[PDB]
Amino acid sequence: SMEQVAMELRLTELTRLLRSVLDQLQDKDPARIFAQPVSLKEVPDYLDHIKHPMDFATMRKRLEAQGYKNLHEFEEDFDLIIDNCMKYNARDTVFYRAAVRLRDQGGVVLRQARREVDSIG
Repeated sequence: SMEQVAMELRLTELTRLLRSVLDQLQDKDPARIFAQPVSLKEVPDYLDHIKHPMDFATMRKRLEAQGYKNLHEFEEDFDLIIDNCMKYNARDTVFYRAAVRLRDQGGVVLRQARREVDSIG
């Protein structure tokens, strides 16, 4: 149907905007701490601690399959990155601190993304 096509065009355009959001958030992680999944070879107990691991590469795979239906879904995954790190790692660690800085800096990007998603519909 033509309606299904219009809907697919909307999803494609959301995907475009979320790709730009993802790039901007990932620039706030210049150490690349959140770039890849935590390695279960190197942190073998990880899944005993963290039930839903997340990282920027996993988000990018989902994004490119157009697997985010709305901004809320994408924000859920970004918050997992931050929240998982702040639980597994202690306050005095470079990992925790990286997460805090990512959360604070990403807030700005996400605030305007929400306006844009609502604005363009």
